[PDB]
Amino acid sequence: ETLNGGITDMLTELANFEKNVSQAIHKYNAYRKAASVIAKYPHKIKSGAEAKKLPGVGTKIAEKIDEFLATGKLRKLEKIRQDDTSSSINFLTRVSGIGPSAARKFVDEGIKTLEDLRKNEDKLNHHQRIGLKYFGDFEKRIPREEMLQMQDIVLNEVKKVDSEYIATVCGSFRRGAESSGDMDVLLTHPSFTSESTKQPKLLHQVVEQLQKVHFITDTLSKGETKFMGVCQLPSKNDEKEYPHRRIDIRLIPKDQYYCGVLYFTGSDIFNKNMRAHALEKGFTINEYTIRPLGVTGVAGEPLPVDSEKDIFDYIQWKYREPKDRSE
DNA sequence: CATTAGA
DNA sequence: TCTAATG
Ligand SMILES: [K+]
Ligand SMILES: [K+]
Repeated sequence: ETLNGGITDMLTELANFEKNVSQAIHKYNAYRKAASVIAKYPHKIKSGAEAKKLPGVGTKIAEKIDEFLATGKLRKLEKIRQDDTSSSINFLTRVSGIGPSAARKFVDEGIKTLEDLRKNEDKLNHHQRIGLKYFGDFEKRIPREEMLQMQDIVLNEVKKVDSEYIATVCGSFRRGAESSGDMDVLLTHPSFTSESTKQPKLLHQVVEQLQKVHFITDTLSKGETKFMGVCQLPSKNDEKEYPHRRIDIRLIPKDQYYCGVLYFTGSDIFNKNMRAHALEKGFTINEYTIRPLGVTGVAGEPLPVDSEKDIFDYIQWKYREPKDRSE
């Protein structure tokens, strides 16, 4: 957590690089298990050699550990950090809709900057255009105070359209968080669950609503179960318009809401942890259900859930307000 | 780890 | 169809 710190950081620096700038999925995957394993290790690595005894720790990496231990740096890292191409790649990547694969390509064509991409809007797809369009706004955090204004609007139309809907804004928003990165609305309806052959409209009606009143302003991608957009709070009585915000709405079979909600509410740890416990408690939990364990090794058979409680009850735990689902 | 775009 | 990009 801090004793193996630099080593793990150096290493991830390294991994991240192969994966992006290079297409070394392997080396990339290499640096990762290593950083992983050096990370668990309970002692101060004092040398490659010592490290080296670890699993995943080969000669390539150990060598790296010595240099880093030896001097407070590493050339390779110094070199990559300098590297205009790689730099270029790292940056393009901040554009929404630009993964590495596109970053490389663009670079190749020589589009290394924001300005570049503008001049070349034509080489970009809708998602990418939008992302470009909102590069600043997308990068900016969402203050809760705003999160409260968006949530408010959202539940309102949802309800106007059909009173049968159930919506929930998940994420750190749900867990307290002073600000968030984007809004995640989990949607469902009684008339749609596991079997009941869809109702693509169910997603549609809603988006259409939000659009109709100018809450939604663009669509990144819209499918029958997952819509991915951009929204904006009504710019007041002037002098202050709101930043463009990413939103995602997703339909869910009512018979799997709460686990979904559960899950998506996080946190990553509270989850893993509550999850590990259902194992003892004789269960299995995942983004959609909760099944009882069967001695033979594994088992099936989804228990029925009507609320975040049911899941709790089942693993015979203390109901945890989202607020403190921190871990 | 599953859903969407796009070519 | 595959492959990229999100989350
Ligand atoms: K080893
Ligand atoms: K990106």
